[PDB]
Amino acid sequence: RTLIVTTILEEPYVMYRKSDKPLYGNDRFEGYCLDLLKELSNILGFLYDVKLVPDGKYGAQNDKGEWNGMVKELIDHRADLAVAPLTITYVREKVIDFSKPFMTLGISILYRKGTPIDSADDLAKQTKIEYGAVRDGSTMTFFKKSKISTYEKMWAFMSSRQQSALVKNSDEGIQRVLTTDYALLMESTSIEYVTQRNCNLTQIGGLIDSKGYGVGTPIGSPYRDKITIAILQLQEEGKLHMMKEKWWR
Amino acid sequence: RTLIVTTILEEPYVMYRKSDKPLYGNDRFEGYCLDLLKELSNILGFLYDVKLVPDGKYGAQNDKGEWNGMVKELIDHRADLAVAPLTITYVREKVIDFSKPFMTLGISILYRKGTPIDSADDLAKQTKIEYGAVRDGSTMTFFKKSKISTYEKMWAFMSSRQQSALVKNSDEGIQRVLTTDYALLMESTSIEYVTQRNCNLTQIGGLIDSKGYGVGTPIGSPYRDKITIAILQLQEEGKLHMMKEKWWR
Ligand SMILES: O=C(Nn1c(=O)c(=O)[nH]c2cc(C(F)(F)F)c(-n3ccnc3)cc21)c1ccccc1
Ligand SMILES: O=C(Nn1c(=O)c(=O)[nH]c2cc(C(F)(F)F)c(-n3ccnc3)cc21)c1ccccc1
Ligand SMILES: [Cl-]
Ligand SMILES: [Cl-]
Ligand SMILES: [Cl-]
Ligand SMILES: [Cl-]
Repeated sequence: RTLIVTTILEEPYVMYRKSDKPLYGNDRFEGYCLDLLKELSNILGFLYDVKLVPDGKYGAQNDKGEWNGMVKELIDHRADLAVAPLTITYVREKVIDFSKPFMTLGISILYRKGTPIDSADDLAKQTKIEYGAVRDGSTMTFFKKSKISTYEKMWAFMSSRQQSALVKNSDEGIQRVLTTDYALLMESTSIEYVTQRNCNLTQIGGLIDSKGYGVGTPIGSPYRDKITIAILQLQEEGKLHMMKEKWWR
Repeated sequence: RTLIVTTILEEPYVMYRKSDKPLYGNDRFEGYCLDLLKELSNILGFLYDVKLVPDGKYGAQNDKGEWNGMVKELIDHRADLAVAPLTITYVREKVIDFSKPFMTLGISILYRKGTPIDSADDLAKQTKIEYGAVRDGSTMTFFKKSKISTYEKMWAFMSSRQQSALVKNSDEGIQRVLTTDYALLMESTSIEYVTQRNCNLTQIGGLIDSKGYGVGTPIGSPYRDKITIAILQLQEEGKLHMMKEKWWR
């Protein structure tokens, strides 16, 4: 009766709820994805038990093609739904089902307000403002693997000089953006979380490498179609915009 | 054997191929969506016959809930696939199947280069630069129906003064952007088509009202899952970026 929902700690999607005493059950967690799960549970009518993915991974394959993370939990039917910022990808779609994306995003540019900079075309042709991405992240992985000429060029730059233009994590990247003449390339959702808290920062340009976060289910699940419908229903009603503004403002 | 593909004339997705003699068959058409259909046909292995939607409509319901356009062709099994910029929506998803989006887009701002303007927040609080959208378009329909406070405010403005801030079509809107102090709100894809041909113009800010174009199929079609996989395959390989750059540059 009670569906098992696998998820992953990820701000502001899933966070431990702050409390003065140890909490139990789903009340331990809060965030955008917990609110989304509550709406889904009230549209389709189901009880749910949230369980963090034991290895804290989204889901990738090792050298032998063995899966891990939330994808493996669905593949092995240890979870009925994955309600998380789980990216819809070619390799994953072949082993699990995805709903239509509840959130769409891409690579954009975090930078200061009031600067001539205005696009990815402009950053690629100057060498004064140091620009890069989080080392070993999805954004960096995109630029490194890209066959698109212009993105190969931006990768050559940010990976030059011992890769000094890169940063270890988003936080260190953020602090580098505020403290020095540095422009960060990362997810538009993450940037939007930054611009709301650092009013001296903005988003420059549009999106590269579009993608979406969807709810994952085991292949053959009856909930895939149901959840897709509910997500689009919520989107049409503006409720997803409400949820996002709540946890990002 | 030969699948029937319903589509719709829409630049640069589907266009009549220019010729000095009358053309026949699929060679009459060209564009992004024809190239996408050719890739799909070579990944999944099928023959196709392109047929323009007889009423030239994407697909909406009349007062009695009766469907038209490409959706009706799929509902009535007069077409096997709809390969077109067909928007994934709640009402449509209930009567047809959609693949994962082959292109994602939203509302953005077309405007001049080198201006203090930098976001939808900035346009909403000034009354000097006249800004609006194409009358009776999806962008206008979004602002008019929105319950989000800030978008209600921008709608009140652009629909004030006998709605003078609005334009009849995109072309007239474009020419208004080049000739006067005017900022246009419309689809990010359409704006991207503009910035490539009017180098004195740029895209301001991010996306509002995210959505995606998907391939439509009749409910219960075996091609939905196949096409989703193929689209993601093409996306991962960078080929969709190649196709878009071809027809937009
Ligand atoms: O784990 C990887 N990526 N990844 C997924 O695969 C996924 O499904 N959802 C993800 C959601 C988020 C976010 F938090 F933004 F919601 C972030 N992320 C974390 C910090 N900046 C962004 C990363 C995701 C990964 C790591 C290294 C190289 C390639 C991929
Ligand atoms: O027909 C309507 N919308 N609409 C769809 O419903 C659809 O599925 N695909 C669409 C694709 C395009 C584009 F060309 F951009 F690819 C455009 N469009 C045309 C000009 N500017 C944008 C409009 C689409 C419509 C008309 C009035 C009010 C509400 C909706
Ligand atoms: Cl295991
Ligand atoms: Cl990712
Ligand atoms: Cl009919
Ligand atoms: Cl639309």
